[PDB]
Amino acid sequence: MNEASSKFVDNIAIEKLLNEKLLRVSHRPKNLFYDDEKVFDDLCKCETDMSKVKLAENLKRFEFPSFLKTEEYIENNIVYLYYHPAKDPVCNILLLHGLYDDNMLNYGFLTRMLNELKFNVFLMELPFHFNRKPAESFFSGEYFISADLLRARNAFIQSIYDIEASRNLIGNINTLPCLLVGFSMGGCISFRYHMLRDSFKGTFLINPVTDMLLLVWDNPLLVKVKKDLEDSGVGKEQVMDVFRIIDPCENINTRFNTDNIAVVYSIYDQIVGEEKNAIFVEKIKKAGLKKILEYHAGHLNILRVPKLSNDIYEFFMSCL
Repeated sequence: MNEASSKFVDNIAIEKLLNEKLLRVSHRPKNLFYDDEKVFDDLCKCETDMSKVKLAENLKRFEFPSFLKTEEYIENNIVYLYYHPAKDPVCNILLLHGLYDDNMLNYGFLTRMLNELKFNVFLMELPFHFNRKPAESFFSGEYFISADLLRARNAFIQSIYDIEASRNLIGNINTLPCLLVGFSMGGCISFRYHMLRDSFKGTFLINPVTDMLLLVWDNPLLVKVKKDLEDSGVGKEQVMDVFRIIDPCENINTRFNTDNIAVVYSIYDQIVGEEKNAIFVEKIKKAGLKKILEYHAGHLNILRVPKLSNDIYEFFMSCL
């Protein structure tokens, strides 16, 4: 892709998101009490109850209970999972989208191309997004990252339990192997799930978010979330702390498989930027990841890039 073109896509999407959405709402931090001690000890144990699954159809959608209820936000306690089956499939992909996404159709080029390479694609809705959005929320994803930091922290945690649920579900549909694929924030989430659980053949991150500690302080989409917090007397250190347990790099010294995880980043990426990527890259090398691919794209336009499907296929087929 072209440089200036890629930069333009990213920048007008930032501006639209800020102006139509993120600058029009406001949120309070509330109770910053949390215990990190046992946060994923359940995770291996959880099992999707097949009696409580539903399948809704023109286009196919599994619905099932999220293992983590949020009683306040009733619409979010169901996970939705869009089934895009391949003809003669070799593998399942579980595909997670980015933050504040509100348009499933942006993933169709990828979904299709992967479907041609003989992948089933399951696309999971992230907590507080799409049909998981609470009716009082102004837009898809608002409640996921807002100055309600405990809610943000719990939404990230929930996503991880939802991957598990989705995985367990998928295991009952067929016995094919599974890949976890995460775009942007879905990438950061998938990274964390990978460290916690060896339930996928491998994991492929696509222009992931690189650091949840600093995300709110530096990411330009989050400029008013930071302000909300600064006016509430919440400082940098508190924010970093609340996200420590959910951040991949912060926990990167744990015991996990570093051979079956591939990462793509994009050199024109305006959302993440080149500095955060260079830091992310250095830290993931120091931990022993190898499959790292530079793309000549920005953050969003990469979803329309043909090569992406092919690298995911190479990765499925590679030495792990």
